[PDB]
Order: sequence, then structure tokens, then C-alpha cells
Amino acid sequence: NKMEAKIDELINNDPVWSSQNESLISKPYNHILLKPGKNFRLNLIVQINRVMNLPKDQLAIVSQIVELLHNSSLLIDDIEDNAPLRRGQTTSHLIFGVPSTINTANYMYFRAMQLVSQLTTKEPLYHNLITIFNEELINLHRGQGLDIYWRDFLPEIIPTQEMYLNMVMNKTGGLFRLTLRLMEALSPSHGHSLVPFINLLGIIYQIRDDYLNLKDFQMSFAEDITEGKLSFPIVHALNFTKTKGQTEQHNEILRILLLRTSDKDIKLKLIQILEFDTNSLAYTKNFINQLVNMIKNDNENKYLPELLYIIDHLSEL
Amino acid sequence: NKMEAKIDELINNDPVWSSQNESLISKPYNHILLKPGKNFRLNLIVQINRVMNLPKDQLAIVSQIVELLHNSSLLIDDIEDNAPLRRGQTTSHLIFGVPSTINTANYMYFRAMQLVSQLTTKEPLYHNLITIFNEELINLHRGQGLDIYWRDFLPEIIPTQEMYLNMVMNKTGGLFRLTLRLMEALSPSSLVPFINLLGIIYQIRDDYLNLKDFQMSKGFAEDITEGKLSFPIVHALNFTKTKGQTEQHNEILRILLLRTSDKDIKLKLIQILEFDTNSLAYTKNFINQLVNMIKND
Ligand SMILES: CC(C)=CCC/C(C)=C/COP(=O)(O)OP(=O)(O)O
Ligand SMILES: CC(C)=CCC/C(C)=C/COP(=O)(O)OP(=O)(O)O
Ligand SMILES: [Mg+2]
Ligand SMILES: [Mg+2]
Ligand SMILES: [Mg+2]
Ligand SMILES: [Mg+2]
Repeated sequence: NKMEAKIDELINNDPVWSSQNESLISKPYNHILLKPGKNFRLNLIVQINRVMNLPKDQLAIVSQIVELLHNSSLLIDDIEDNAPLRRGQTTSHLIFGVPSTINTANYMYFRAMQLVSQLTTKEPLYHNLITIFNEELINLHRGQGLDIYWRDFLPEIIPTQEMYLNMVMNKTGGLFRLTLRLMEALSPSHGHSLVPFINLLGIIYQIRDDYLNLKDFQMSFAEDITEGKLSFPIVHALNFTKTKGQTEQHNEILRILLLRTSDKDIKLKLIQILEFDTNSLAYTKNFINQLVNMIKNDNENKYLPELLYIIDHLSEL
Repeated sequence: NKMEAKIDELINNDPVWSSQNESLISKPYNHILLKPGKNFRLNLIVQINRVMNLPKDQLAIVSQIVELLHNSSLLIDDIEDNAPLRRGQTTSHLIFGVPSTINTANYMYFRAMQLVSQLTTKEPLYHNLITIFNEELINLHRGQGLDIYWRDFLPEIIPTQEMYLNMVMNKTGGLFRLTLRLMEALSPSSLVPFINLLGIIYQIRDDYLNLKDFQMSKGFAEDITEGKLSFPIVHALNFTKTKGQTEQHNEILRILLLRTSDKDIKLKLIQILEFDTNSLAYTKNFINQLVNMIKND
């Protein structure tokens, strides 16, 4: 009778959720907020609004959405890559546990989704916005999915340079495109689609990330090696040795990646294979320079609409 | 040039994705499809439809949506719960790894969202359906978030019965209400409260049999191994606190925090609930009262 009352009261109302609960579930996410870089992301949005000109109000929601997805994908990525550190501080899963961190990351994907219906009340443009959201999140997952698959099934498949570019288009292009596409759809104005340029951007960004992880270490943790990642320099190297018939160095690269080693001496050995044998770091520094020139020597603004500036500090988005 | 030309063809096209790739990343999910239960969910979708009168085309798409959401939920939940088995089979994360399983499950959440647009060509309705989809998935994660937090940080928070039921309304109620609300919005013809009570009965009976089955044989009482704040455990913990059974309250916590698979230790915990806190009898009677709230409707 009193129990039935309380039950009937419970089931006739919306599920209870307090802000103390919100705070609990938010701890793993809030922890990654301490990580810097929010400005270089924001700067890229700002700079881009000069072409799209979204009403400051609207630009902020787009910004919050982007932040949520970006930070959430990183929380997940660190669990998937078993990373002990991010932007120098301890990763969330190591503090709040893998359980809570996955759940919080996933919760924020859907919170981000909710922020979408607040960009416009126009029913047709709403659909477009959700579709854009849906599609790019699907691409991000396909790309991350292949990145993980090749790493975890090695040495079953060894990606070619081209397979890798297709992976990055999905993986790193997803959020770049998502941000750009939302803005172009909300633009009250602006010229050619700036997507090809945001694509080139994502690509440059990922190779440089793959590059600097090995270079910073050479000149002085190179986690990518410990992770066993088919990064750009590695794909080059594996394909070079197979092509040049260098069986030993090929297998030697495979063996080090498969060790999932934290050993600095072994780490160096692979980098030395990469400098002296396949010259892959040099090859990669070059490849990036050319992608960058495709935007620098863009006189007929085929890709272009300050961008030179972002492109150089791109490593901190 | 050839490189610049190749970079140019790439950036001016949609990302390349093949059925081979699709295939490779669906491995974790295809594995869980083997497991049963799929027909009762359809049976439940079907029964409710005797009321909702949805055309069979649309009913099929709601089923597909719900199955994808549920199975993905299970893939993740087993990672979160460190579960070795599901429906008597090895969990995907132990076969394909935690990384691919987390990615594929999340991938499938978005494939499900993508299917919502196959339900209508009418914008006003579309918007409602997406909102429902969005709202319940937010509820589901809030629920899951408390269940995981209370457990992984025990004894930081000792939930009360009222708190457990709020968690369950979000967590279990989330998928029940998702199906029903989408069906109710597609009806050319609410049962929300009833679906909420069905969810709660569902959850408490599930918690209860996990322990009872093992006390009797039949089951592994894996909830103890997980350290879960189940309905019988929540009753025992508040009963002990309130009745001043310090040692017992503490032994319950200690056993939960062992994450043990020792049968005698789990049996000792269960017998504490049976003879000391009488949490089992209590859960049984509570389940019965709730079942009466329907059968007596
Ligand atoms: C579906 C998900 C979670 C996608 C993640 C997308 C992303 C920004 C990954 C980062 O991994 P990375 O290979 O670029 O390495 P890092 O840790 O340096 O960013
Ligand atoms: C946001 C997420 C992932 C929600 C999970 C939804 C769900 C069905 C969980 C299982 O709970 P349980 O672990 O208590 O039951 P089981 O015995 O099926 O593992
Ligand atoms: Mg990573
Ligand atoms: Mg990664
Ligand atoms: Mg669970
Ligand atoms: Mg579970």
C-alpha cells in the first residue's frame, strides 16, 4: 500500500537525475578538460567563420559540440591505445577506471548529439545537421576501426600507403569535416566548399602527429612503437623493405612492433632502422612538406577560400 | 605531380570504405549475434504492437534499431563488467580485444541512429523519433554510469533502495521506454508507466535469481564476482547499517571488493543475505508485490 504508492509515483514520472549525479558521471570527462589546446581548436573555428559568418550564439554551440566529440573520442582512444599519458597528464581511465571512462565518453557523444537540435529550429535544416553528425561519426569509427584492426591483427595485414590515406580520411577527417560541414550548412552567406581543404588539413595533421611522435624521441617517448601502430613512417618502412626484398629488416620491424615494448634501447633500434635503412623519417618529413605546399602555392585559391599560421601550429588542435 | 594529383583526387572525394572493411570491423558484433533471446524481444515488440498497430515494414525497422542498440550495449557492458561469458559463450572482448569491441559497439550505436531515418519521410515526426532515441540513450548511460560508479568506488556511496530504483529507471527503463515511445509515436491508431514497472520487475528479478539460482545449484552468482550493487545487496547493506550490524555490513563490503570467484565465499555472502539480513525473502516478496501491481490491474 505505501510501497505501491511510491512505485506508482516512480513509474509515472520521468527518471530521476540530479546534478550531483551529473557531476559524478562527468568526472572522467572533466579531467581531460585540464588538457590544453582548446584555443587552437577554437581559433580554427573562428578563423573559419570569417567565411561562414555564423551568429556568435550559433558558433558557440557548434564549438561546444566539437569540443565534446573531440574530447570524448580521445578518452576512448586512450583506452583503445592503452595510453598512460595525454598532453602530459595521466589519462582518465587510469584514474577513474576503464568502466566509468568508457561510459562517460559514450554519454558525452549523445550529449553532443542533443546540442545539435539547439543549432536551429528549422525542421529541414535540422535533419541535415543530424545527418551530417551521424555520417561523420560513422566515418570516425570506420577509420578508428581499421587503425585498431591493423594494429591488433598484425602481422596479418600490412597496409599500403594508399590504404593508410583512406584510413586517415575516415579517422582524422571525420571531426574536421563534421565541424566544417555543420558551419557550411548553418552559413547565412561564401564560395567553394572548403571540405577538400579541411580534408588535406586532417591528413597533414595525422602524418605530422605520426612523425613528431618518432622525431621528438629520436632527438631525445615514442609511444606509437610501444602501441604497435601502423603509423605513416612505419607503413612506409614496411612497404619499402618488402619492395626492396629486405626480408630481415622487414621482419625486424614486425618483431619490434609486436613486442609492445617500453624499452628505450629497443625503441631506438627501430628508429635507427627507420633512419639508416629505409630513411622513412626523411621520407615522411618530405611528404608533409609537399602536402603543406599544396596549400602554400595555392595561387588560384583552388583549396583556400592566417591559414598559413594554423597549418604550422596544426600539431596542437 | 602524381602525388599531388593523387592527394587531390582523395581530398575531393568521400572517404573510401569497402564491404571488406565493413566486414573486418563487424567481427565483435557478429559474434554476439549468435547468442539467443532475440525472439522474446521481437515477441515483446509484437505484443505491444497489438496495441500500437504499426505496419509490418516499420515494425521491422524498429526491431533492427532496438537489436542494434541492445547488442552494442551488451558488448560494452561486458567490457565494463569484466564479464568472461554471455549466454554461455566467450565475450567478444576476450576474443577480439577490448579496443575493437569498444569501437565496433560504438560504431553500431550510430548505425542504429542512421536507421531512424528509414522510419518516415515526414520531418516533424522524424524530429520526434530522433529526440526519443537521443533521450533514452542519454538515460541508459546515466543509469549505467551510477551502477558502474557505485560499484567501482564502493564504499564511497552506499545506495539506498530509492537510489537503486532511480538508477534502474534510467538504466533498464531506458531500452524498454525507447522501444515503446518510438512505437507510440508511429501509431496511426501511454504504456510508459507499465513499461517502467516491467523494467523494474525485470531488473530486480534478474538480480534476485542470480543469487537464488546458485544458492540452489544452475548459475555462477557472477554478480558477487562483479561486486554489483544489486537489489538484494542494497537491502542487506542498509539493513545492516540501520540495525547496527557493523561486522556484517563490513563483511558484505569486503566480500564485494574481493571480486572473487570462490564458490564458498559467494555462498557465505548469499547465506548472510538469507539468514542474517533476510534480504532474499525481502526481494522475493518485493518482486511479488510489484507483479501484483499488474496482475491486479
Ligand atoms: C572512434 C574514435 C574514438 C576515434 C578516435 C579519433 C582520434 C582523434 C584518435 C586519436 O588516435 P591517434 O591514432 O590519432 O593517436 P593520438 O593518441 O596521438 O591522437
Ligand atoms: C549504456 C550501457 C552500456 C547500458 C547497458 C544496458 C544493459 C542491458 C546493461 C546490462 O546490465 P547488467 O550488467 O546489470 O546485466 P547483465 O547480467 O546482462 O550483464
Ligand atoms: Mg591514440
Ligand atoms: Mg588511436
Ligand atoms: Mg552492467
Ligand atoms: Mg553485465
